[PDB]
Amino acid sequence: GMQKDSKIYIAGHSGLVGSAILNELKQQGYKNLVFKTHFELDLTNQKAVADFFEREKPEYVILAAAKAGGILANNTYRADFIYQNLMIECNVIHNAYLHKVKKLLFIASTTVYPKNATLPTSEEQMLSGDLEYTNKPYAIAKISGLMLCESYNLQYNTNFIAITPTNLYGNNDKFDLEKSHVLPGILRKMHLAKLLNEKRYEDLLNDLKFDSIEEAKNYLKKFGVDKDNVEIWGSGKPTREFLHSQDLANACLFIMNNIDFKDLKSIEIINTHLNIGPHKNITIKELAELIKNIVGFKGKLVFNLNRMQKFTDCSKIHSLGWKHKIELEDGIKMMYKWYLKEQNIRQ
Amino acid sequence: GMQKDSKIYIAGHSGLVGSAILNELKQQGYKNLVFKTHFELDLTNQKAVADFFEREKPEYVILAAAKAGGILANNTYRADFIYQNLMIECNVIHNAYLHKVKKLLFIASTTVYPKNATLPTSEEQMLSGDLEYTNKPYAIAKISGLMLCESYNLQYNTNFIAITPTNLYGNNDKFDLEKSHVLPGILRKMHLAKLLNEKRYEDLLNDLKFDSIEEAKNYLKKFGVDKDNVEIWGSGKPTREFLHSQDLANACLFIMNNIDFKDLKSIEIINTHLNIGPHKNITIKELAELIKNIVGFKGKLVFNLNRMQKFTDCSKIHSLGWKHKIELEDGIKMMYKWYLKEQNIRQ
Repeated sequence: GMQKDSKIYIAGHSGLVGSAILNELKQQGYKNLVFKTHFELDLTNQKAVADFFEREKPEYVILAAAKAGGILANNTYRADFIYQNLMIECNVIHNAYLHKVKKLLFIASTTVYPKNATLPTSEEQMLSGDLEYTNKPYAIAKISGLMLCESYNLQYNTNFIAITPTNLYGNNDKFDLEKSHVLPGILRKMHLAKLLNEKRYEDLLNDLKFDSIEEAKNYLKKFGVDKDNVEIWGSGKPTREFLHSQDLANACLFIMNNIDFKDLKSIEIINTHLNIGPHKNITIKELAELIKNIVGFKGKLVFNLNRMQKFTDCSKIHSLGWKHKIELEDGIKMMYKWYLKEQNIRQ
Repeated sequence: GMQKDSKIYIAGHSGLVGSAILNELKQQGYKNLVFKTHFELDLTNQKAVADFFEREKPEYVILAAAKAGGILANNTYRADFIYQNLMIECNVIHNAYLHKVKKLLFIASTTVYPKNATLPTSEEQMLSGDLEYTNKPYAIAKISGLMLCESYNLQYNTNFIAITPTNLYGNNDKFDLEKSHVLPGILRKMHLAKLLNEKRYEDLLNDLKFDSIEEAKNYLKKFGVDKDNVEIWGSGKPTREFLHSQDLANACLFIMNNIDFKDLKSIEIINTHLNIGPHKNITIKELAELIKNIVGFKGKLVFNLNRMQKFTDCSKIHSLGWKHKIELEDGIKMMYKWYLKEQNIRQ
């Protein structure tokens, strides 16, 4: 296991992942922590990474740094998304072998899996079919990162662990109704409909930063919200899944302390990465119901037939002694409570 | 097109591929050629590649350099085979964009295709299923190289062409009966059986570097050869395919001069690489017959039931105006004639 005084380099420490991880390292008593901003350490620069590892000699590495973005960025910056990730991956993973790092964790995602994979999707389904177009270059870079870890382990007996977490959520989500994910977007829509339904107009104005009630009402029509109704686009049959960032961070710690390459072999050794997730999925419609209940919205949900399936199999991490602890309803209450506190609105 | 005085950097110029290409560049009148040995330019070294491109400013790049080896090396050196190729690929492809290279060609292989792909295997079958274990890390590195080329083209309007040639053969094959491919191995076995069958013992001794006839005969039993018989292992039902290195080199030239990224697009742009091959496959048994006839062995072929399918679709390169010119029987006669000249044995 890692000692409390072990020197642990966390690369990509500022993202949602890196942050959650730094926090959990602090929670568990780890003091001897190193990390650098981009401004301070270009991880695509071979010489800079080698000079960092020379000067610092980290015992443990957690590689959460990636060039990542939304659907649009992935589809625009296709060269940057494959080249930078390939370079970050190769420089950090190679130098760690060279500098005799005791254990490395590489954080990828379920982006590595085929778009039409069968559910539930075990690690054994990697490469069994083609990838989604829009993130194809990032996804290949991540598959390469997996293969780097497994390759170094098989050739050089390193202990480089790769994980593929599912879709994440936290209290650090964005509730911008223009740019936000399905969960925080429905949560805020549902809250706004409650405010209209209960005629809590001070809260409504404050939430939206409007100063005319009538303009607030007009504006919420764009999102399918009025005082009796919240509109969800589609039938609500697509599934999603959610892993809370604190559960991801806990599983990172558990892996570093309790799961080594030897636990993940079985004579052709493949798919020695680990899915991390709740081993559970949910329909948009069910999700919308849960959020309706948590928010306490009393009006109607409408699924408008004018306009994907996901289930990551986490059996293997379960058989190695880790299960997520935050169930979806609890994670959504916690998010809503942070949200209300930041909007200065009461339940 | 490339001008005769255009500066053309050929990376990996000493391998079977690089060599064939340098030769064909000479044949077509290209004088202004640059290339470096490893000893002179470590292509995994980011700074060295950037300093090379700074000092030389090549107009055209042909990237044939790879860490490659046989079945054993691929399965031993798994980390070196993914890491070095990823690094060679990223450094050369990125620097070429940075240094405004006019056109780049990246040479991969049919290693990118699924092990159970349906025949004939078009470029559209890339990633439709899992890869062979033994070369999995090299193959992922090559898929990454494809995605690098296509990504730079889509994001930055570069003209980086990737090709996936099928299995190669030439006059530079090895006829070591211990380590050789199916084609040169059967050709030499068949020749040795002819020599025994026709009692051409001076030739037989000379071919094997033996000096006892009886020891020569004992030794050829290890390979399934006597004066009446040549043994082929298996039923002879597996298929192979063959592209002559000179045809590959010609197609490289044709691509550089006549096929640009815009010819290879059709709104989700994928699989803009090009298969290169004869658009033809052959069974081991048929191959053995052809070689028997060419050699003029008069005895029997025996397929010993004590102990794979391949067909690369080259429609797309055909529809762009290039077809291989060396049919298998001609390529095998040429190899045999070089072989006999190097062994100083007559037909």
